[PDB]
Amino acid sequence: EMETYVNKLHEGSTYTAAVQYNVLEKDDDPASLTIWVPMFQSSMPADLLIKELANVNILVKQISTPKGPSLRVMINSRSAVLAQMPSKFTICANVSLDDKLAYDVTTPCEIKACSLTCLKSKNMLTTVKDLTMKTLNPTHDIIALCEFENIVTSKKVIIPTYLRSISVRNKDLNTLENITTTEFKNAITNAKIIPYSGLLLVITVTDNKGAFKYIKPQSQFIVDLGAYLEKESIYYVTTNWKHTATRFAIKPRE
Repeated sequence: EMETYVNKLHEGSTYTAAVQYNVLEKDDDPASLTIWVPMFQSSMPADLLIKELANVNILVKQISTPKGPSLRVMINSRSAVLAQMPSKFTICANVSLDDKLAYDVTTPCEIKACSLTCLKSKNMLTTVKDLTMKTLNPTHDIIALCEFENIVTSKKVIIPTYLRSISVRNKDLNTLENITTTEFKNAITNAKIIPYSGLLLVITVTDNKGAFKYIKPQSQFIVDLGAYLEKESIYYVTTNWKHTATRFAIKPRE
């Protein structure tokens, strides 16, 4: 038994699979950690692929690298389609680990939950890094304010995540309508936050005007929240933090 989650944010038969496992070390006093698999494309219907993703075996090994502690992940599978999926990769230990793991010892883990999110094909995904350097002398930073309610404690949590920097004409500041266009505002209001990279904000870019200038129309603009979750348990977060709204701020730089 295992919890499974399928989020279809795209209708294509072909999609980018964004997969995240919550796992428990097979031991007494077990380490708890979350693994996200490098994105890969598939054309197997999501509701079938999740069945295959649920039947893998995971091992991890904590290592030291120039960037700090890292987790080497190995995924065993008898499912033909998972030839499509990376089987060996590394992720940052600080985001992955809740807590409890020895170094350089390959460690089997029990899968508690598997989440599969279907995104657009990779050529239709835009990252924050993609937009860095598009404006050389920005005047403002655009921040998404991701609001959650912890359903156990009823407390509200806001994670402010950086989207991009932009230069705004003086004339445009008086209403901001040419920057925070109708398309932009709706896209933020309707943004989704899914279980990947800890959490991943996904904004559908419906236009390339204003705050969306230089982005490919109809792309999904994907943004990491994992850097803000290093001191949390990701499994606790994806189980207990309910995404209640997404707001934005267009902050002057200085």
